[PDB]
Amino acid sequence: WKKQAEDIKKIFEFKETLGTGAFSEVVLAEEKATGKLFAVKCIPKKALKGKESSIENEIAVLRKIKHENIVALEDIYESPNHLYLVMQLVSGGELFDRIVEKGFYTEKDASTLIRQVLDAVYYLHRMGIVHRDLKPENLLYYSQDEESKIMISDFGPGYVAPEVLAQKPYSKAVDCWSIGVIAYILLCGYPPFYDENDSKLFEQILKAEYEFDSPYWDDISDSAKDFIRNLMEKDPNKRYTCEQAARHPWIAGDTALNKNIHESVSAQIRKNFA
Ligand SMILES: Nc1nc2[nH]ccc2c2ccccc12
Repeated sequence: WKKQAEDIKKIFEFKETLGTGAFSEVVLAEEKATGKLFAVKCIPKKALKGKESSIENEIAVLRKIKHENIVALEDIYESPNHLYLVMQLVSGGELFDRIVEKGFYTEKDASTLIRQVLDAVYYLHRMGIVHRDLKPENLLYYSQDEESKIMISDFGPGYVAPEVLAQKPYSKAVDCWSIGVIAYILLCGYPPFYDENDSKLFEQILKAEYEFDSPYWDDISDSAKDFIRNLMEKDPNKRYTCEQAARHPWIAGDTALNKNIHESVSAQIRKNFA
């Protein structure tokens, strides 16, 4: 299942970096033999010592499975000192860019986005993967198309579950928390937790102290607010799972509203982000 290469540059031409890490980089790559473009995660095997066999095991499982809302693992190359995960390149744009660019945006749009995330994350959970890093930057649109699906582009402070911050043992529930936070931002354009002093901010998250403040939340449905409250629940045992969230009427039913909330959400995204 793994292809072997003396040197990865015999296969690909590496252009821009798409993403970095202490010991991992995702690069835009052209397959020299075909012209086709991919996102290639470059991993030093030295960074895997003590886990190489087990990581390779897991990658071998995931290579055979494509989820609609997760970038596909197209191929694995192994060179003498590196592993290369050849991934589907996504061209559709970043999540917030499209929302600010759209001229029309409703709760039903936000609900459609979260439903996709729930589906992807449920699958990852079944496979034994806790993402731990779900945030808007890891969500990319497949195409520039109007009807484009959203995709998780990559998997292994303000988005992290209280039980983590409290240095406590944690589970797949941490992802359901993050999804709640993303849904919060999708409905108002600002993060639910933020402060100057990290001591304030850490405590706000620990205590799950947030509000649906006016005027931003005034035209948002009770159903959406309830949805978010069930995911941004301090107690991971009471917190909705992905499966429970996907059954909530705001997702599964018809309670998501049809009101154009673009003007306020986009103004807040512009003002709250770089
Ligand atoms: N356009 C992109 N496609 C990608 N497919 C898999 C990862 C990834 C990626 C990672 C960082 C930045 C951009 C992209």
